[PDB]
Amino acid sequence: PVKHVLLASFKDGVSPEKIEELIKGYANLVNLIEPMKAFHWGKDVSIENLHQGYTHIFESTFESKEAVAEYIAHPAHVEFATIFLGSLDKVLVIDYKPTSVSL
Amino acid sequence: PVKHVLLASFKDGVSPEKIEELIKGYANLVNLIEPMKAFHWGKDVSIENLHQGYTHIFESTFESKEAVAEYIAHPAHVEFATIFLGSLDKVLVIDYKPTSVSL
Ligand SMILES: [Mg+2]
Ligand SMILES: [Mg+2]
Repeated sequence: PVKHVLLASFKDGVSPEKIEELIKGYANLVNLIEPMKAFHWGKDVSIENLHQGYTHIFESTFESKEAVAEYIAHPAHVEFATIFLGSLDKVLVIDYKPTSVSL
Repeated sequence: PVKHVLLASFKDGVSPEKIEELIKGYANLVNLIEPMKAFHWGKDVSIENLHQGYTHIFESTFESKEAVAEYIAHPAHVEFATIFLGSLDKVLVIDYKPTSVSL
Protein backbone atom coordinates (compact mmCIF):
# COMPACT_ATOMS: atom_id res chain seq x y z
CA PRO A 1 0.00 0.00 0.00
CA VAL A 2 1.48 3.35 -0.95
CA LYS A 3 1.93 5.07 2.41
CA HIS A 4 1.53 8.85 2.04
CA VAL A 5 3.17 10.79 4.89
CA LEU A 6 3.01 14.48 5.74
CA LEU A 7 5.06 16.09 8.50
CA ALA A 8 4.52 19.66 9.54
CA SER A 9 4.15 22.49 12.02
CA PHE A 10 1.12 24.78 12.42
CA LYS A 11 1.74 28.50 11.91
CA ASP A 12 1.81 30.97 14.78
CA GLY A 13 -1.63 31.77 16.10
CA VAL A 14 -3.22 28.45 15.12
CA SER A 15 -5.22 27.30 18.15
CA PRO A 16 -5.42 23.77 19.62
CA GLU A 17 -9.07 23.77 18.62
CA LYS A 18 -8.31 24.81 15.03
CA ILE A 19 -5.73 22.00 14.78
CA GLU A 20 -8.37 19.56 16.11
CA GLU A 21 -10.86 20.59 13.41
CA LEU A 22 -8.07 20.75 10.79
CA ILE A 23 -7.02 17.18 11.52
CA LYS A 24 -10.63 15.99 11.49
CA GLY A 25 -10.98 17.84 8.19
CA TYR A 26 -7.95 16.01 6.74
CA ALA A 27 -9.12 12.60 7.98
CA ASN A 28 -12.43 13.33 6.25
CA LEU A 29 -10.67 12.99 2.91
CA VAL A 30 -10.96 9.24 3.42
CA ASN A 31 -14.73 9.64 3.03
CA LEU A 32 -14.61 12.20 0.20
CA ILE A 33 -11.86 10.45 -1.77
CA GLU A 34 -12.26 6.80 -2.83
CA PRO A 35 -8.53 6.04 -3.35
CA MET A 36 -7.62 7.20 0.17
CA LYS A 37 -8.34 4.17 2.36
CA ALA A 38 -7.15 4.89 5.94
CA PHE A 39 -5.77 7.88 7.83
CA HIS A 40 -3.79 8.02 11.10
CA TRP A 41 -1.97 10.88 12.78
CA GLY A 42 -0.06 11.93 15.85
CA LYS A 43 1.74 14.68 17.65
CA ASP A 44 5.48 14.23 18.05
CA VAL A 45 6.72 13.01 21.43
CA SER A 46 10.37 12.26 20.52
CA ILE A 47 13.26 12.70 23.00
CA GLU A 48 16.30 13.02 20.67
CA ASN A 49 15.60 16.66 19.68
CA LEU A 50 16.00 15.67 16.02
CA HIS A 51 12.45 16.56 14.91
CA GLN A 52 13.65 19.59 12.92
CA GLY A 53 10.81 21.62 14.40
CA TYR A 54 8.00 19.54 12.84
CA THR A 55 5.25 18.83 15.40
CA HIS A 56 2.81 16.45 13.77
CA ILE A 57 2.79 13.47 11.42
CA PHE A 58 -0.12 12.38 9.20
CA GLU A 59 -0.22 8.98 7.56
CA SER A 60 -2.56 8.02 4.75
CA THR A 61 -2.83 4.56 3.23
CA PHE A 62 -3.38 4.03 -0.48
CA GLU A 63 -3.32 0.74 -2.38
CA SER A 64 -1.12 1.77 -5.30
CA LYS A 65 1.06 4.60 -6.58
CA GLU A 66 -1.72 5.52 -9.04
CA ALA A 67 -4.08 5.89 -6.07
CA VAL A 68 -1.94 8.62 -4.50
CA ALA A 69 -1.81 9.93 -8.06
CA GLU A 70 -5.58 10.36 -8.35
CA TYR A 71 -5.90 11.62 -4.76
CA ILE A 72 -3.68 14.57 -5.68
CA ALA A 73 -5.91 15.00 -8.76
CA HIS A 74 -9.09 15.11 -6.66
CA PRO A 75 -10.94 18.50 -6.49
CA ALA A 76 -11.96 17.96 -2.86
CA HIS A 77 -8.30 17.42 -2.00
CA VAL A 78 -7.30 20.51 -4.01
CA GLU A 79 -9.87 22.59 -2.13
CA PHE A 80 -9.11 21.33 1.38
CA ALA A 81 -5.33 21.52 0.88
CA THR A 82 -5.70 25.30 0.61
CA ILE A 83 -7.34 25.45 4.03
CA PHE A 84 -4.79 23.16 5.71
CA LEU A 85 -1.63 24.46 4.01
CA GLY A 86 -2.59 28.01 4.87
CA SER A 87 -2.21 26.88 8.47
CA LEU A 88 1.36 25.63 8.01
CA ASP A 89 4.76 27.29 8.24
CA LYS A 90 6.26 24.25 6.53
CA VAL A 91 5.29 20.90 5.05
CA LEU A 92 7.40 17.78 4.41
CA VAL A 93 5.87 14.98 2.31
CA ILE A 94 7.09 11.40 1.67
CA ASP A 95 5.44 8.61 -0.39
CA TYR A 96 6.72 5.05 0.18
CA LYS A 97 5.76 1.38 -0.03
CA PRO A 98 6.66 -0.24 3.32
CA THR A 99 9.55 -2.49 2.32
CA SER A 100 10.59 -5.31 4.65
CA VAL A 101 13.81 -7.24 5.16
CA SER A 102 12.45 -10.74 4.53
CA LEU A 103 12.21 -13.81 2.27
CA PRO B 1 2.60 1.28 19.88
CA VAL B 2 5.11 4.11 19.91
CA LYS B 3 6.02 4.48 16.24
CA HIS B 4 9.62 5.68 15.87
CA VAL B 5 10.30 7.31 12.49
CA LEU B 6 13.57 8.43 10.92
CA LEU B 7 13.79 10.33 7.64
CA ALA B 8 17.07 11.01 5.96
CA SER B 9 19.44 11.27 3.02
CA PHE B 10 22.72 9.36 2.57
CA LYS B 11 25.87 11.47 2.21
CA ASP B 12 27.67 11.91 -1.09
CA GLY B 13 29.65 8.85 -2.07
CA VAL B 14 27.47 6.34 -0.23
CA SER B 15 26.88 3.47 -2.66
CA PRO B 16 23.60 1.61 -3.33
CA GLU B 17 25.26 -1.45 -1.86
CA LYS B 18 26.35 0.37 1.29
CA ILE B 19 22.78 1.64 1.77
CA GLU B 20 21.53 -1.95 1.35
CA GLU B 21 23.85 -3.23 4.08
CA LEU B 22 23.18 -0.12 6.21
CA ILE B 23 19.43 -0.72 6.10
CA LYS B 24 19.89 -4.42 6.86
CA GLY B 25 22.14 -3.32 9.72
CA TYR B 26 19.42 -1.02 11.10
CA ALA B 27 16.68 -3.65 10.76
CA ASN B 28 18.95 -5.98 12.73
CA LEU B 29 18.35 -3.84 15.81
CA VAL B 30 15.04 -5.66 16.13
CA ASN B 31 17.03 -8.81 16.92
CA LEU B 32 19.67 -7.13 19.11
CA ILE B 33 17.20 -4.94 21.02
CA GLU B 34 14.24 -6.49 22.86
CA PRO B 35 12.05 -3.33 23.03
CA MET B 36 12.24 -2.79 19.25
CA LYS B 37 9.53 -5.07 17.85
CA ALA B 38 9.20 -4.47 14.07
CA PHE B 39 11.06 -2.46 11.43
CA HIS B 40 9.92 -1.29 7.97
CA TRP B 41 11.49 1.11 5.50
CA GLY B 42 11.22 2.60 2.06
CA LYS B 43 12.69 4.91 -0.49
CA ASP B 44 10.66 8.01 -1.28
CA VAL B 45 8.59 7.94 -4.48
CA SER B 46 6.51 11.11 -3.92
CA ILE B 47 5.36 13.37 -6.80
CA GLU B 48 4.68 16.70 -5.02
CA ASN B 49 8.37 17.70 -4.72
CA LEU B 50 7.80 18.43 -1.03
CA HIS B 51 10.24 15.82 0.35
CA GLN B 52 12.73 18.49 1.48
CA GLY B 53 15.54 16.42 0.01
CA TYR B 54 15.06 13.41 2.33
CA THR B 55 15.24 10.13 0.36
CA HIS B 56 14.35 7.36 2.76
CA ILE B 57 12.00 6.67 5.65
CA PHE B 58 12.53 4.09 8.42
CA GLU B 59 9.75 3.01 10.73
CA SER B 60 10.24 1.12 13.96
CA THR B 61 7.45 -0.16 16.19
CA PHE B 62 7.71 -0.09 19.97
CA GLU B 63 4.98 -0.92 22.48
CA SER B 64 5.37 2.06 24.80
CA LYS B 65 7.17 5.38 25.17
CA GLU B 66 9.49 3.75 27.74
CA ALA B 67 10.42 1.16 25.09
CA VAL B 68 11.76 3.82 22.72
CA ALA B 69 13.35 5.19 25.88
CA GLU B 70 15.37 2.03 26.58
CA TYR B 71 16.14 1.49 22.88
CA ILE B 72 17.99 4.82 22.86
CA ALA B 73 19.72 3.62 26.06
CA HIS B 74 20.87 0.39 24.43
CA PRO B 75 24.67 0.01 23.81
CA ALA B 76 24.13 -1.87 20.54
CA HIS B 77 21.99 1.02 19.32
CA VAL B 78 24.62 3.54 20.50
CA GLU B 79 27.31 1.66 18.59
CA PHE B 80 25.39 1.12 15.35
CA ALA B 81 24.04 4.69 15.29
CA THR B 82 27.62 5.89 14.82
CA ILE B 83 27.99 3.77 11.69
CA PHE B 84 24.64 4.82 10.20
CA LEU B 85 24.70 8.51 11.15
CA GLY B 86 28.18 8.85 9.71
CA SER B 87 26.53 8.01 6.40
CA LEU B 88 23.96 10.82 6.64
CA ASP B 89 24.00 14.47 5.61
CA LYS B 90 20.87 14.99 7.70
CA VAL B 91 18.47 13.12 9.96
CA LEU B 92 14.86 13.93 10.94
CA VAL B 93 13.27 11.90 13.76
CA ILE B 94 9.63 11.73 14.96
CA ASP B 95 8.10 9.59 17.75
CA TYR B 96 4.29 9.24 17.77
CA LYS B 97 1.43 7.00 18.86
CA PRO B 98 -0.85 6.47 15.82
CA THR B 99 -3.96 8.40 16.88
CA SER B 100 -7.23 7.76 15.06
CA VAL B 101 -10.39 9.79 14.54
CA SER B 102 -12.87 7.33 16.05
CA LEU B 103 -15.22 6.39 18.91
MG1 LIG C 1 -11.69 6.30 0.53
MG1 LIG D 1 13.10 -6.87 19.63
